[PDB]
Amino acid sequence: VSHEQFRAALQLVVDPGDPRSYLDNFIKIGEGSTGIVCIATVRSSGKLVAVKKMDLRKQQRRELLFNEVVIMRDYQHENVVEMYNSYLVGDELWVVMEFLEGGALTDIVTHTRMNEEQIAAVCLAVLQALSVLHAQGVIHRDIKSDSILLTHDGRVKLSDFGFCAQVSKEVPRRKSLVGTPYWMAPELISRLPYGPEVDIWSLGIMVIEMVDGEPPYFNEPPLKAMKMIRDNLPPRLKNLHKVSPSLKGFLDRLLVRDPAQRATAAELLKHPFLAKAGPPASIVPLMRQNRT
Repeated sequence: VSHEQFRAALQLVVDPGDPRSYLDNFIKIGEGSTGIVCIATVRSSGKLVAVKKMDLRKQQRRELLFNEVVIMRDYQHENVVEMYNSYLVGDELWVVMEFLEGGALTDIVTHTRMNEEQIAAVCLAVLQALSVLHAQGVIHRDIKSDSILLTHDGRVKLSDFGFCAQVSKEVPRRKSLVGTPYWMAPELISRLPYGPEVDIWSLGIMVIEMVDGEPPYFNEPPLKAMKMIRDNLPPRLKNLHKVSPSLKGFLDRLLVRDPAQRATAAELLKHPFLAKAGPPASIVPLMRQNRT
């Protein structure tokens, strides 16, 4: 209620036409938040682009599809996947965007071990994106290894803005239950109003992902993991013995239950731990095509 009505809304917002008129060879390479992602070949050049396809009928909250368009229009950044154009094809929204051929951090985190130079590099890049986005009222809301993307030469970009929302003077806090269970901030699961701090919490879980290979309570059912995140002290690393004190001190500024006491992305940009961050080249060996 109502599908055709909602197609009309997106039509006014999107670029006219159908990108199949310039793209060949759609190959599905995945599926995240809200739809599937394909590679396509630009017919004129042989260049590769990505196309996020999102079926209108398959969305829990169709209105959030507009967040895609809102970020395309207002928030360009080096560590944010650039989106180029959007179209309404049948009952799907297509967003032609930058192709991150290095894939998602999740493939790295599950298959190899990251050293701290590489963990810091990823953290630095994400925090660069975040502090700019946060400075402008934007909260990503689904930070985790799947939402972090890589170029072939190891550069790091935030993707997957389907769950994002804005804050400001008039609406300083959000109330929606959005994200992926295991990465969700305790205040967000608590249904208390929240702000950009939830993104910093989710980064903490991602640091855990980076050291342990998984987020905490990953074994548990989603709802049980959420309760445990809500009700207990911050979750610990399985491999605490393996981290430098520098890292532990950093991670302790992220996984703070009191959102007011939690570090902001701007504060964190100055934390000593990031001194260890290496060039995007340091991430390169981790990728599937390079590791053996």
